[PDB]
Amino acid sequence: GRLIYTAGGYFRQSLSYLEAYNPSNGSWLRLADLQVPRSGLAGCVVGGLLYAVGGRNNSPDGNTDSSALDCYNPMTNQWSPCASMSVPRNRIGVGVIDGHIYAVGGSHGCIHHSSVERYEPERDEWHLVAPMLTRRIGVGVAVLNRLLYAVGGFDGTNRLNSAECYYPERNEWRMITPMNTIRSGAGVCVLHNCIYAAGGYDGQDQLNSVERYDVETETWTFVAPMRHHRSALGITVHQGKIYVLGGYDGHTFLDSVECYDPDSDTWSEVTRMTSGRSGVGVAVTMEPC
Ligand SMILES: Cc1cc2oc(C)nc2c(=O)o1
Repeated sequence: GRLIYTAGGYFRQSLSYLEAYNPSNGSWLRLADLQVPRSGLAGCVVGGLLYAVGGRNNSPDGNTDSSALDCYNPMTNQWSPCASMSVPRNRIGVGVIDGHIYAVGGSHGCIHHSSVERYEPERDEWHLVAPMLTRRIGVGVAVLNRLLYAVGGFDGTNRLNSAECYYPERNEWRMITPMNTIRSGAGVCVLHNCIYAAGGYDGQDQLNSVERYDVETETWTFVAPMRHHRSALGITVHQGKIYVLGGYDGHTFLDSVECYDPDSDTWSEVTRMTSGRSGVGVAVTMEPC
């Protein structure tokens, strides 16, 4: 569609914000709050509905990992509960294939999931599928050519440079070439024939580096670094450009939104979020009403 939606996030505590940015005019619009605050969630879109998946409510009243799937209809500006996942998944990644949502990895307390499940909107049902070969929280996920990729994250002990691919017709995961950089909480998306991994945390520092995996050549190549180091950034693609939203730079919860032009191999600032935050869910769909 036409707007970049950012849902939830973290600053001091987990947030309920839903706001939409319009690249055509620079404008932000505040929309209906999530029913439950959450950070470390993912967003995605199916049939012009926006979905918020997993996360955790870090609050003064306590900390609750989320198994929730919630449905936002832009035509009505209302959130509806959808069926919950088998398990809470904080710092989750999601991918959409053929109108179905895959929920990948994430944590529940000290449990670091390798498990994966798939939601079918027409049935309002989740079903488990084959688990990843590695436990991954803070995992990045993207879809290219109807294959699902899980990239980086943290396995409970080490931050990971590894990545793997799920072949739905085989219900099977296989390792791909590892990244050149260890990354937990990177932004992962697809542009053209490449899976991009932007930023994240290597166990030491927040990263500004960006690298991309060419599915044909099976190699990762660095492109230009972002203007800001960031972990727990939101990422999405809007009209052939990658947008990265917020995150944490080791000092500040960023309001910076940056945009990547792959033809010039340059990042630039495009706007600021209305407030700095990390761990947001991001997706693109039609403008409301
Ligand atoms: C994902 C992640 C973990 C983390 O732990 C610490 C101590 N800092 C960070 C960060 O920026 O990002």
